[PDB]
Amino acid sequence: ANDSIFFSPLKYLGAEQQRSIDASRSLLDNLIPPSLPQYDNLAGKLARRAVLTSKKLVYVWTENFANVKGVPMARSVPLGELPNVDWLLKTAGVIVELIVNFVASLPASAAAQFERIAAGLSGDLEAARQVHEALLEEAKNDPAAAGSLLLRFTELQTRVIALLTRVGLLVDDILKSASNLVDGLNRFRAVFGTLRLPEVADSFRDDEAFAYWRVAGPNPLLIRRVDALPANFPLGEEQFRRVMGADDSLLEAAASRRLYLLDYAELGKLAPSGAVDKLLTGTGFAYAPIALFALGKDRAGLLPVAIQCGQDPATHPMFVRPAESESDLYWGWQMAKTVVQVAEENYHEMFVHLAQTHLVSEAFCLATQRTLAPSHPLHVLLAPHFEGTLFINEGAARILLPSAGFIDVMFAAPIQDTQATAGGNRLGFDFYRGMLPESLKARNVDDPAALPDYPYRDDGLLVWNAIRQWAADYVAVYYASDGDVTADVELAAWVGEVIGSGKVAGFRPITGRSQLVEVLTMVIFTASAQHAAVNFPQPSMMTYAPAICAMSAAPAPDSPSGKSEADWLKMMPPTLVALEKVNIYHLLGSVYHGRLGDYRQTGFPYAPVFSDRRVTASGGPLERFQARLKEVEATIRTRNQARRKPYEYLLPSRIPASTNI
Ligand SMILES: CCCCCC/C=C\CCCCCCCCCC(=O)OC[C@H](COP(=O)(O)OCCN)OC(=O)CCC/C=C/CCCCCCCC
Ligand SMILES: [Fe+2]
Repeated sequence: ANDSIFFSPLKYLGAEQQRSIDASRSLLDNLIPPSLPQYDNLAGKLARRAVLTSKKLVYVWTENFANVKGVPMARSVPLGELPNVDWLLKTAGVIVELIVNFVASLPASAAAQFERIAAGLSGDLEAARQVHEALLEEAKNDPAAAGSLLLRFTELQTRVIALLTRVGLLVDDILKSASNLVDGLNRFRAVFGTLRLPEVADSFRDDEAFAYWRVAGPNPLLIRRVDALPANFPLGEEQFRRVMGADDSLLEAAASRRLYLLDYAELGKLAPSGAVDKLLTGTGFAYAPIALFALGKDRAGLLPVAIQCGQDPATHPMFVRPAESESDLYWGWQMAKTVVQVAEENYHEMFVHLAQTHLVSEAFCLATQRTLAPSHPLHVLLAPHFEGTLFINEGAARILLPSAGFIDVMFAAPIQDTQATAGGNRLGFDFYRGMLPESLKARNVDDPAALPDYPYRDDGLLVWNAIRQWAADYVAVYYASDGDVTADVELAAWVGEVIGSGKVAGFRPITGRSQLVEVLTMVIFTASAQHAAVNFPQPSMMTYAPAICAMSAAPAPDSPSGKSEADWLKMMPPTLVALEKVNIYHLLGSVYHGRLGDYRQTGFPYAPVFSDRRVTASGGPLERFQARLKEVEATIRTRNQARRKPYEYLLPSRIPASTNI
């Protein structure tokens, strides 16, 4: 029953209007000069306490989010946290391109079901792009009336959101008929279509290339120096010398800091004990192997020495690097290296990428929005580093993590085991122990003289140190002493929410400036640099199934001797896994939205992030950071000229500011 006078506002307020209201209000609230709560006046203190109260209604913690139980998540994505037009157009462009490529590879009869819908999505996307360009053209022609254009930018966001919703329906329909739509490695090339194969497709079988994944691949975090081999990896002196030459020894290589180990023990349930039979993918296997790598005396390149396909040496024979002439050991070796790569996609995707970047930044985004006022300088600094993070994480949980989803198809373990393991790893990830300088130190991979070719370390420290100086300079503008740090009630509440609801292991009270600098560096590096280094290798290193796959269709090799090409081929996944792998990995590594150090809004009007003149001064803190980034960029390009293969993931021009893909 109605119509009541009190229902008068409700008649015309929609989500679109509310997005426009909020966007215009988000430029107005930026005019407020940033201040620490203790330095704000009474009026300022009251307003910020009222905003934070209303922020807690919108940004709500949950540990019961679908498909990610136990992981602190946002109950829902706020209106203002949906991706801006610029992110949506880029992402829709890649997805439409991929759908068009997939449908073109389908037999005409099977393609007939999707070709008309995909071409309509292509025309509509191009029309939406022409609207964005035309809006940008109007803004340049009349900058005074740019504020009045905001409404037409919101209408385009609604348009691209509706287009991506239609894209979502088409994907569902393609996947609903997935199994029915489905050298020996020809099926692995065929899934690409018009897309060119990555560099790995030609180099993967090479022993040096395989070892190089440990230092310049998507997972550069697990490799460690080994001083004495573990009791569960019984590689003997004679076996070592057979690979390393008659004049080398295990004891001297260990003392001369030349021995490096990959141990996948932490995979737990991501490495099932045996066969895992699934409806869509048949019988799947994944592993927790141990692998030994060594540097020669000259330390030229890292070489694979030995592989054990599991934790128990009693049930897992020792596979040793064979000679060009040892024909009878050739295939067993390719199978053992395939076991490491299977373990690698599981460890990289679920821990290094999913748990350690995405799911960590989820917690810091929520804590920032709930406890640091929009006028707080730490909020101003951190908010660009969380752009699109809540949205992309909700997508991982709802789109990638359900039963019969991409991860259920691509990763061997039962889907519940995958969710619980990825989740468990995130809860266990120590904030302080996970810092680049600390990770290098703990693993004894920090010394360039001991291990020269380690691109992630060298390029990573350049970015890490550039960020710490920026954070040190920024903190210094607002905190004149350690007293200002402890007297900050918002920062204190931010710490309390990170430890408590945030469940970030190792996080502790922030009692001073230096500590606040290290915390900020880790938060910013994790959201930007660390995410870029582990996400952007996905198209060039992970799209081709024979080079890496999170599931194998046959058990680990049972013997180093007597294996054949057919035995190794039996490990290759079914076509559906390869199909999903090429499409998801190209998508995830093709969207570069925002850039580290830019500090401008990534959506119209693209206004500066900082209004404080002390931050934005000529030669000031912000300019110095941007200039240091261009120096780091030039240093890396010089290093890549001398490297065996260019490592380009940590080039600052390729680092987005946030985790948004
Ligand atoms: C895999 C391990 C990664 C782990 C890391 C996870 C990190 C976070 C990444 C999260 C990524 C979230 C995934 C989405 C990223 C795109 C951004 C996005 O949010 O997409 C919006 C639309 C709308 O959504 P809606 O709810 O209406 O309907 C979803 C399905 N019921 O979703 C899609 O287009 C489906 C895209 C699925 C991928 C299709 C691939 C191309 C299709 C080509 C042809 C198909 C060939 C089979
Ligand atoms: Fe990512």
